[PDB]
Amino acid sequence: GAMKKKWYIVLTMSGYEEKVKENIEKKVEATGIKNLVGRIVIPIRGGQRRKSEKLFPGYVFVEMIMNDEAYNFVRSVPYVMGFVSSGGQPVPVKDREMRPILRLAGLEEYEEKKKPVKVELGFKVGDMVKIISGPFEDFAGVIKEIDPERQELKVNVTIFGRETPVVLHVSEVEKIE
Repeated sequence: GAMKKKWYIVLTMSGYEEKVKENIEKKVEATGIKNLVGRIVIPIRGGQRRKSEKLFPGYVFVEMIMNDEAYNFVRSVPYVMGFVSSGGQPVPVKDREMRPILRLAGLEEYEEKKKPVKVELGFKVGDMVKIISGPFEDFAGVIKEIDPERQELKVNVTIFGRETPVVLHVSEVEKIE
């Protein structure tokens, strides 16, 4: 419903995301349409300690009110290739799926981190590892690479129907078995 605002994924060209975000800010300024567009988020932003460098290339997260004037205004966005969707307009993202984007996007700050325990043994590449610490806490992933000497394990998380490797601390994830 237009009254309620949801978050959709805007399609773009890797490298033009920052431009798309700014284009939207002014696109609504010259049109004074600050009611169709709301807050824009980007999976690229990461913790200051480490930058994911664009978690999803060409993929951007934006919240806006659905409507005929909103679709025609967003679709007309410069540098925008369209929006991810099954039929027409794009579909809203499940809040549970944004949890990791809002937390990393700085949209939500929570604690839940009093379980500083390092996990080791039964750890191997390809093995299945579950996340339990960080912005993706509670996320299941597969061990893609193990970096010894530092206790770090690269895991591939399945987000947006796509697989993507994430850098985390071995003590921040669990290898189930």
